[PDB]
This record gives sequence, structure tokens and C-alpha cells, in this order.
Amino acid sequence: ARVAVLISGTGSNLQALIDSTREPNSSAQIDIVISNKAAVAGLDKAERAGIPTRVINHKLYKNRVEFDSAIDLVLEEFSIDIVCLAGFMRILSGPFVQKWNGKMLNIHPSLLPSFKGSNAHEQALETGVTVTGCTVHFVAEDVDAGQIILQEAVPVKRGDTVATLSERVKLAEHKIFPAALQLVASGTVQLGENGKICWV
Ligand SMILES: Nc1nc2[nH]c(CCCCCCC(=O)N[C@@H](CCC(=O)O)C(=O)O)cc2c(=O)[nH]1
Ligand SMILES: NCC(=O)N[C@@H]1O[C@H](COP(=O)([O-])[O-])[C@@H](O)[C@H]1O
Repeated sequence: ARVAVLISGTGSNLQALIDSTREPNSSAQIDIVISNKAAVAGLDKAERAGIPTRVINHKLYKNRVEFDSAIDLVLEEFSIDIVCLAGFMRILSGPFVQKWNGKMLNIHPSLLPSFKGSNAHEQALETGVTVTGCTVHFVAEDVDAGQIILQEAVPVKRGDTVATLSERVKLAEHKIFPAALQLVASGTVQLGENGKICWV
């Protein structure tokens, strides 16, 4: 399966996916990395790995649908089968999500359905949980509400900050996102017709 990875930043999840998809038994190959932001570290990581990159600046588009169309054009250019959102911080439009239904994965740094949205660690710390984690899910129109593929729990330590908690949770992200991508790319896991996850 042919994979696009979309990023907005550092790209540690991208690097874990690069490492995993290059193992001999990988069912996935990363053929394009797309960032909505120029000069982010994730682009350096892709270049170093010899993977093509494109920058599609959302600021240059009239609306969300036009931006998504620009992304979709590149996905078609590279005959992409599966899209991974790896620190990509834009909400995708309904039609784009429907087109890629069952083919687009996101990583989120909480145990969904807790702490949906952009500041999950801040929320976890404010709430006072002692266990948080991360989730890989299929992308549905409603943000952070699509079908869950894998999750991993991560403890919150007393005195944690966003800095220390995000660091700990990223170790788990780098485990489950490669594992989830392999499950989908190999056809082991798919989005069922009834909308529920299906393990074959
Ligand atoms: N339909 C849909 N789009 C999705 N994008 C992401 C991936 C993570 C999305 C980050 C939140 C963006 C946000 O909160 N606000 C702005 C973006 C501001 C920014 O540039 O960071 C927005 O409206 O896009 C996940 C996901 C999803 O499950 N469903
Ligand atoms: N709403 C989505 C979200 O918060 N995503 C989070 O952004 C970080 C990106 O790090 P990276 O650029 O090092 O992969 C990751 O922690 C990811 O789970």
C-alpha cells in the first residue's frame, strides 16, 4: 500500500513511520510527505530519508475545500492508498474525509473519547487524570470521533507539564502509529460497512 504522511511540525511520528515502513515485512511504503507549513523539521526528516515532499500552505487558499483539493491532487499524483495525519493540525472538509473514508488515519495524544481537540495534554493535566495515553483512529468528519484502531495508556506523573507528559506520550505514539498503519496496509484491519472496525 502507498502512503502519504501529512505533517505540520517536528515530525517525530513521521520518523517512526519512516523507520517502520522500511522494515522488510512492511506492507506500507511512504511515497510523499505533505506539510501545510514551510521550514518545519518534519520536512528535513523526509528529505534525509529520500522521500519527496510538498508544502501546501493553507493560508494561500480561500477556504478549507480549496486547500483540501490541493492536497487531494498531490495524493492522486502519487497514487496514494492510505493517508496518515502525523501532527497535521488542520480540520479536513467533509467531502475530503468521505473520499478517503477507511483510508485515512490520525494520531491523537489522549485516550479518546477523553480530551478531544488541540490541547489534549493541557486538558489531561487540568482534569487531573493519573492515566492518559494516545489513540490512532480512522478519520471521520467529526474531529477525533472516528473508529479507534489502537490505543496505549501512559501514566501521568505528579508535577508533569505539557513538556514532560507530551514527551512520555510520544514514546507510545511511535509504537501504535506504525503498528496501526501496518494493520490497515496489510488489510488486517478495515473500516466495516456498518461503520465499525473490522479485524479480518
Ligand atoms: N474532519 C476531521 N479533520 C481532522 N483533522 C485531524 C488532524 C488534527 C486536527 C487539529 C485541529 C485543527 C484545529 O483545531 N483548528 C484549525 C487549525 C489551526 C492550525 O493551523 O493548527 C482548523 O480549523 O483546521 C483530525 C481530524 C478528524 O478526526 N476529522
Ligand atoms: N490534534 C492532533 C495532535 O495533537 N497531534 C499531536 O501532535 C504531536 C505531533 O508531534 P510530531 O510532529 O513530533 O509527530 C503528536 O503528539 C500528536 O499526537
